[PDB]
Amino acid sequence: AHKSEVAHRFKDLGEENFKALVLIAFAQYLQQCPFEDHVKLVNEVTEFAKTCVADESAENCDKSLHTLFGDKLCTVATLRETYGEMADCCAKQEPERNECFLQHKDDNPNLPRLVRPEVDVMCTAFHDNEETFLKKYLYEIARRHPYFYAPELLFFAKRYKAAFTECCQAADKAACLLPKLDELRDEGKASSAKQRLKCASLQKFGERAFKAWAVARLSQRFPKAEFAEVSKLVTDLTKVHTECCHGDLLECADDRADLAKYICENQDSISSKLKECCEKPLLEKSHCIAEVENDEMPADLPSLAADFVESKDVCKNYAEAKDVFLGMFLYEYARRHPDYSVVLLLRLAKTYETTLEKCCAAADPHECYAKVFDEFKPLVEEPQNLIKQNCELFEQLGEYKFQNALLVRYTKKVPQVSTPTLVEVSRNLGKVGSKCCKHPEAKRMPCAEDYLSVVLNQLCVLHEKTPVSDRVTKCCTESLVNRRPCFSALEVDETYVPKEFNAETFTFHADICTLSEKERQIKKQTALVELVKHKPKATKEQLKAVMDDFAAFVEKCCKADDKETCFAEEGKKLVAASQAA
Ligand SMILES: [Cl-]
Ligand SMILES: [Cl-]
Ligand SMILES: [Cl-]
Repeated sequence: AHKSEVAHRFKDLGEENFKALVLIAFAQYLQQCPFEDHVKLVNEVTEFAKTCVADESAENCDKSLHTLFGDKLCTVATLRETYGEMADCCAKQEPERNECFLQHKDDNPNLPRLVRPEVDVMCTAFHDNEETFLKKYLYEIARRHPYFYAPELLFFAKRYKAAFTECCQAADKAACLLPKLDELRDEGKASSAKQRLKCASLQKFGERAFKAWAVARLSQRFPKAEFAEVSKLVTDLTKVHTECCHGDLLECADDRADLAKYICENQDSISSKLKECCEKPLLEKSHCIAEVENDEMPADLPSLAADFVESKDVCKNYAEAKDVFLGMFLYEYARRHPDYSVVLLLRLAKTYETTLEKCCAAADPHECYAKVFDEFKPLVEEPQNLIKQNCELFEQLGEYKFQNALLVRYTKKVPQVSTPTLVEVSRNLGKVGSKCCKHPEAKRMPCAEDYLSVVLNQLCVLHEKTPVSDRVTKCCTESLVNRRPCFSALEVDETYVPKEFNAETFTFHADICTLSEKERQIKKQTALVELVKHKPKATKEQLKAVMDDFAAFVEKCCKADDKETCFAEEGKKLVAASQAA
């Protein structure tokens, strides 16, 4: 809060990140808008920002960033002919207009896959106009990921630039470049989903659900830190994410840079793992600190039982600083439990809270909450067995067939869900094994259950766009923290009237041969979903057999002289034969 907010953020961030961040904001709020229209909007805004830096009294410089940005966006968005319902946001004044633009962010926009050009062509284009090339990178990611954590997209952008800078001078450009880009492509996806969970927690469940999340995760990460210090960080981190999820991207990046700075100057009070992170340059520093490994737990920590169970002033302490007290409980339990998922720790906290709510009213409170910690046992236990058992299945199957097993499992749980959503969610669910099952049973739950949190939230938000399954709605609506157990407890749905057998749904074209491996698997996993919708009584054994028939038949037809008269003819052989069998 300054006399000219646009001047203050252009000074704090510098021209280059200001520019980049304004493009991301525009690309995120108006996803269907072409690249050159955005570029032009960003350049007017930038040229204007410059006049405020020079005279913060100049006309309009005291407007709010949403007033300035939203007006600029509306010069193109107000065209209902091409933007349809976005034009409604433009008929509104702030802060309603901002709210409208937030509501219209599209988790799955109707946007073509990226035909990646040739290495020499990308390299030439990078050398032709460096700035435009990198801007296009920012645009294509921001419009497809409208909740991508914006300061962190700057960090991706920097690594994307460095990949080209380095690899376009290699003797073997492709060998150098493609691995870097593939790696960037997949970390950006993981990052966006992870950020998507932060914005959903904030927007659907409120500042308090996010603060709980952050007290737990940060107490695990920095267990040496005092409660006042963890609270301080949680306050600052909640403001950063609130800003970013609210489209206040310049503020978010600016407050994030301050957080990193604060952390790096107070390592002594925070953690001993931070030394490397705190020597990195500005963008990398923040990324590094958000993923640093947990610190060692201080030695010889007393029991929680003394302060939270045995003490004869639990009700006193609870009934006087309710949220401070429970925040202390969760801090103390999370700092001692790096091996529990954040969601489990929050379920434990919630069970502790509701016991107090119940016992502090009771005749003898002290006697009523004496056993509260035993109530934690079955809650700890359910996520461990799940993880154990599904890892076994992963070790047995491999990533792809584990994706197939989860695909059948989730299709049977919630068969009304669109097929594209079921494939994308299940595939991602399968990636939990490769990510988490190589770890010892003690790093597995935080890794695996916190990842499932991220994937189920994707299903939640892709389904809320057009709801069709009451079970998904219920599990997504009922309580963030129990989301994973809720979906895991779904049995097969017996209301579900099987989908009528379709011909064209099970017929592969010849263009399928020229797709990537991943794209071709998706075609197969699409088909497996539609088979389960059509025959939901089919056995795990009957299904892993028609998957193999589709597999071998696509290989056969793709490796053939008449690829057209094969997929037509020797494909009909695959359909009515697996229809009967
Ligand atoms: Cl973060
Ligand atoms: Cl993927
Ligand atoms: Cl599950």
